[PDB]
Amino acid sequence: MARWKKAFIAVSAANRFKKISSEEEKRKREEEENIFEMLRIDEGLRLKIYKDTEGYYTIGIGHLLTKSPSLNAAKSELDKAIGRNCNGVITKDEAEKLFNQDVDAAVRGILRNAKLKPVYDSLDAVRRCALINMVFQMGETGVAGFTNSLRMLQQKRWDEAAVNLAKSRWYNQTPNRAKRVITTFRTGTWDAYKNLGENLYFQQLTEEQIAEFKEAFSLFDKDGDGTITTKELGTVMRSLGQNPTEAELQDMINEVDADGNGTIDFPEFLTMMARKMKDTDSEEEIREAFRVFDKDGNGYISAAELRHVMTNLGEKLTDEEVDEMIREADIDGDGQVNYEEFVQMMTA
Ligand SMILES: [Ca+2]
Ligand SMILES: [Ca+2]
Ligand SMILES: [Ca+2]
Ligand SMILES: [Ca+2]
Ligand SMILES: [Ca+2]
Ligand SMILES: [Cl-]
Ligand SMILES: [Cl-]
Repeated sequence: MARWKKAFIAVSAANRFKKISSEEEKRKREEEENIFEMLRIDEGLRLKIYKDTEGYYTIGIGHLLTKSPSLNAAKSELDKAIGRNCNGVITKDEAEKLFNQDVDAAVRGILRNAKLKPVYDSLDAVRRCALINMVFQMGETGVAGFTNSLRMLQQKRWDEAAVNLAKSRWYNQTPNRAKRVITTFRTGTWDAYKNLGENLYFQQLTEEQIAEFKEAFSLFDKDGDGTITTKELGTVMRSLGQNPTEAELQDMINEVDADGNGTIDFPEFLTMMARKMKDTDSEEEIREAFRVFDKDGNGYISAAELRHVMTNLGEKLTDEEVDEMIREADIDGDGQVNYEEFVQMMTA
């Protein structure tokens, strides 16, 4: 009995980890798309290896491959970054992944730089893109030299920062881009990029129930240290056919990690399982879980489909114990578990 419910809870918990962060991930995807369109306007998106202004081999949205004057060296760095034999050509989606990686690295570099981190932190989401844009162009050290303008940006003196930014060699050497970047700092809007791009862009519980939740928790907490880490959550999500990024996994953890200590303990897991979910019925969660068990969607959980879920979850069971679980849930005797039989098993 416990075996069905422990698996059901774990499967439902996986679904809740995802659902609870889904609005934050929509926001982050939209922000990433915005800065992608921004830098694509300013640096282009090239699918073939090319030479930048300094003569270095680059690809995608200004992704520097090597400073060696060797095309072979460039192709080898490209193949390593992408994970396939590209012969100097990539796809749009590959360039987007490269770009997302360069954005994350730019942010990491910004936050390691004592001159840049306070300004960046103080900026709103659109203005942070302007600062990242400058880092793409000239590097952290170059941007950190803008000492007076950075202070004005930190202090929200938008019009004066804009005046001062325009008095730089940066602006003289590349004024069309600097104008757009400066407008972005000054207004906190995408006005300098919208019209380019034809305006398509930039828009209380029983002892037995507790025991079952603990059992489900242990399928995540595989080392038994009493906590679920980002890495333990990723291991479960992947065995169930998801492929979240590290950042998504970190957001799922953070949203449930009420005491802020970086991992999810059993009390935070219970709280998560008690939460009111947005637009989802209770039948919605049983239906959702049933579809995980019924891999081929024919409306019947077979012994081999159950076998897989149990293996994917790490609920270690013999083939005979899995057959026993089907028989226990089987009411009509066809040797499979249909939806109503599933409902019955979970509601008891
Ligand atoms: Ca300055
Ligand atoms: Ca653990
Ligand atoms: Ca915690
Ligand atoms: Ca099936
Ligand atoms: Ca049946
Ligand atoms: Cl701001
Ligand atoms: Cl001043």
